[PDB]
Amino acid sequence: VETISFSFSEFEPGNDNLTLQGASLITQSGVLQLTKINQNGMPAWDSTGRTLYAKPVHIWDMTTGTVASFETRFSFSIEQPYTRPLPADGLVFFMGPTKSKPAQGGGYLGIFNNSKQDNSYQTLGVEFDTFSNQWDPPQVPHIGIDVNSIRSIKTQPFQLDNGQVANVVIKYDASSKILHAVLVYPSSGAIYTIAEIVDVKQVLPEWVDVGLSGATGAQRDAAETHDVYSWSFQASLPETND
Ligand SMILES: CC(=O)N[C@@H]1[C@@H](O)[C@@H](O)[C@@H](CO)O[C@@H]1O
Ligand SMILES: [Ca+2]
Ligand SMILES: [Mn+2]
Repeated sequence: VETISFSFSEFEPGNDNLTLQGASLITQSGVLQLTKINQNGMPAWDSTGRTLYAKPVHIWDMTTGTVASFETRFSFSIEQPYTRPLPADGLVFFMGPTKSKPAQGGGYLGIFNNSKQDNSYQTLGVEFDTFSNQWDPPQVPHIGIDVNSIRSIKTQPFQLDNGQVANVVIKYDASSKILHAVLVYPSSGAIYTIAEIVDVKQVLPEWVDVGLSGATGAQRDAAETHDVYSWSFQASLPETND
């Protein structure tokens, strides 16, 4: 079994295991700020930032035909300091081609370029969407499972506990092809669950980059924070299949 795992209970500036792109920054207090916060202490609009694990992950093998099972857990907080103008845009856990650079920001969350369904994206994502775009359901925020498109194959509305820490668990079972995700707000005790069938061998390339991406809106003050406090990941790929 080919395995890879990492766990950050806190983030350290200078850690070479993480690749920061765009506006993402690790504070001295150990917090990963995906999108920029201005010197005045308020979130900046038109900001896009991503953080990738510095090593690619072997998710499936064409020779043996095996597929990896994986699990990721992370804690984040989104604080929307204003109710108007409408806050945007959200954050997303994603897996895609290696050596990837930020895509379009705003409603595309830094991982897509348009709202089309396109096999070539070869991207899988679990989002936490705060702004309702034309391709979105009316309810926000919502959790969504994105397969080669910003238009989710399935969504689950959730209530934001403003500025509070949320715990997320995303697990993929290769045998059943079920991607199941859970979001919990310890502060209120709220629990949300969502699941869908995803055949990763049909969606992702054999080796992928794993990361987190966040973005604020394209209109002035259409923003919020996208802070991550901890992140762990583990993938197990059976080397053979007899
Ligand atoms: C397509 C696109 O990125 N749209 C963005 C949307 O996501 C949101 O950020 C909004 C802020 O009011 O600005 C634009 O409409
Ligand atoms: Ca959206
Ligand atoms: Mn959405």
